[PDB]
Amino acid sequence: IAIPAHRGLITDRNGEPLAVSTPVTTLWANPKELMTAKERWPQLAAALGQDTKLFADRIEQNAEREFIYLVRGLTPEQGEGVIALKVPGVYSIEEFRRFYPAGEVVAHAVGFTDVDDRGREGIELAFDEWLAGVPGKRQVLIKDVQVTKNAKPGKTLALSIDLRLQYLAHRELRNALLENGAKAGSLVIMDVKTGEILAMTNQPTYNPNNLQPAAMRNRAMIDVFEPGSTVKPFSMSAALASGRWKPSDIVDVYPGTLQIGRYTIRDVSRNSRQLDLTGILIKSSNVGISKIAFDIGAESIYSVMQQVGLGQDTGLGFPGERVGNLPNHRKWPKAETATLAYGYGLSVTAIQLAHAYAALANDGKSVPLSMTRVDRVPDGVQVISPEVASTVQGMLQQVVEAVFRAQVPGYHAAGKSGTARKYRSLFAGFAPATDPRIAMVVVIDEPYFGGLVSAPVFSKVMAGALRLMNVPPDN
Ligand SMILES: *C(=O)N1C[C@H](NOS(=O)(=O)O)CC[C@H]1C#N
Repeated sequence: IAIPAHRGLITDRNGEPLAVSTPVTTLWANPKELMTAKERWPQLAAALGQDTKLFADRIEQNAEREFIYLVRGLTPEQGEGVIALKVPGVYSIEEFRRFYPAGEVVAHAVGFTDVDDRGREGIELAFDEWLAGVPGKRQVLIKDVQVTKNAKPGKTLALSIDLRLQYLAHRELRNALLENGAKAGSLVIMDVKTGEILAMTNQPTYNPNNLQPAAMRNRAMIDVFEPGSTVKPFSMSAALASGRWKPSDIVDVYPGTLQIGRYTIRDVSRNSRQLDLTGILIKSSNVGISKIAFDIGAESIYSVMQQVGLGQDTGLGFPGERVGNLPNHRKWPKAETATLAYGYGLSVTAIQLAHAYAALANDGKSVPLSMTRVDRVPDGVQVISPEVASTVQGMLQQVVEAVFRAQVPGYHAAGKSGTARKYRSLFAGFAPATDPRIAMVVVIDEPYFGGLVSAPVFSKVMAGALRLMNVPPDN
């Protein structure tokens, strides 16, 4: 007989409990021994809150089986009372069941265990080996003999998640969705200096202690979408790295449309003729980014997008995490060149978009993603040259200071809105601009598109998050 071990505590990064192994009592029975005390069954079935006929039928229909479960996960008290009845053939196992003290606030990130206390979703699965420990062994007849192997308890795990920032993102996402009539969305917050995921919240959500498939989707890691205008900063990074474009260089986007063979690119804001590179992001001109893309070639844009991880495996090993797709056409005709440049030529997740913005914010160095508390930060990879990244940072700062609704009072912030397709309203950005600390992606699944919807969410979550992290105001 196996001796189940104590499963490791999961906490947030500051030690708040997120998943707790609490001792329970499980009752199993040997049917044939139970068959010799049938007069005891009704009171046993009563004590278990079980129907007498259902109970009696399960014993008899599993007659020659010598092992069946009567009930699992009783309180130590409830289990004590049953065992006190001294019913022949009724035996107890001291087990552990998981309880989730933060419930729906962090459901998808934490995940949960199965009936056997084995990780089945989220962190519980991803880190199951760390958390599980090793069962002990117990030899029996009927008579109990020896504990021939001890259970070794699982190990504690502190997530990267900051429950304070997680609750703020949860509250603000839920309010943004209700205000917009939206039914689904996600919000990711990442530490750009450490790679840590500080908050990862989805809607709808569920209480893991108490089901609908929409509620179980860890959307930040599995909802894949074309990121649209939110990847124009990486097209611009390619343009600045090509050697052919200064930030003050000009593109004529008049009249806000561009015909490529048969398709017509149409800008959302068509009151522009000459725009500099910052102006192309401020106006979010698909025409401007296309014309720049034609000049530098799609290879250089693909290459930046690949390097910052869009459409690439995040490496987290999180279960069910999706990768999206960044097609490598090798040579791109005009239409595919433009389409990649303004973000409809690829598919990404919110985690990926946030990681990509984190590398941009961290002066072009990508720090590896982590879902667990990072005490020793691994060396990052320089994926965009520091000069280009710092230049794109400044451009994105001007985008916010002018999408005025994204301004973060007390701080210089940077970011870019977009409309995703699969429509979703998006904002990706980071703050403070002078020494970036956190990056954020907001995804709102729309039933009044784009920047007008997602930017106030960014503003409010960033305002709260920077203050929760005691970031000194830089404005
Ligand atoms: C980006 O995703 N774009 C370009 C344009 N402006 O985007 S925004 O939502 O105003 O910031 C319109 C939507 C989408 C396209 N095409």
